[PDB]
Amino acid sequence: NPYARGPNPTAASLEASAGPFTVRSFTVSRPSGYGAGTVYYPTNAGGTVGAIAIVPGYTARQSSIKWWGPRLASHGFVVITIDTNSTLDQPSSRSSQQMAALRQVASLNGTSSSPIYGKVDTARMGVMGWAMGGGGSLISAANNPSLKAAAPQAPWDSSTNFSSVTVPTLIFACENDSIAPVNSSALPIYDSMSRNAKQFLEINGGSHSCANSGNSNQALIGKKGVAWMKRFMDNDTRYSTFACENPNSTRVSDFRTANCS
Repeated sequence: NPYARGPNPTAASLEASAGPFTVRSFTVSRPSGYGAGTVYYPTNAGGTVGAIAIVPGYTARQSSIKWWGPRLASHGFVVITIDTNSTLDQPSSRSSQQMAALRQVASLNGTSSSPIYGKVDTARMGVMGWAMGGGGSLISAANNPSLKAAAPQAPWDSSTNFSSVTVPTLIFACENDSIAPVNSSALPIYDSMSRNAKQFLEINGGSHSCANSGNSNQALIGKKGVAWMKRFMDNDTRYSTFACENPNSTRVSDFRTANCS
């Protein structure tokens, strides 16, 4: 597998705060099409790596989803976390901005003067995000089927029919979400997808911010996010077991998966 990076994983290595690669980061000087961004990247990765763009929810900023930057980058990805043009941007706008962030990562990859010149395989991209940013990630996936993976958290959109999504999609849900309730939001969205590899992981007792920075379930959430991205973005079947497993955990109140391998 030409995309495989790093050593064979274990549950403990995936549950730790960081993976095997050193992470460097920089703030984007001139954001193109979004408000602000921070790029996280691995050093001495052993090859080009995929890129992931992460967008927050309504009223929120990078801080809400920042943990994923070093968490994912340390396992071999270039990650861009963004602030939107406005904190009041809706899901469609968030999707457009998420794609603009991936675009800028691609721009930086091809620009001789950037720190990440030649570090990215621009044909391998992923999308993540929280709440309206989760809805945005799903819209991105629906409109851009070449994306290799999606892993939104506590997603919301005004529509729940995401049957057009063919991208491998993992949905993190928060059991006690009162903003985007699981039964009216995450679950119907999940249930609408009939054409892809998909997964649904619901966090026991979780509020709407249960997958955000500083959360108490980073061991599990981070393991699953990294495993999903590794399996689908890198086609790395060393991660199939972790990507597909139904975790035996009291931290999980519901688990669903389909077409996973």
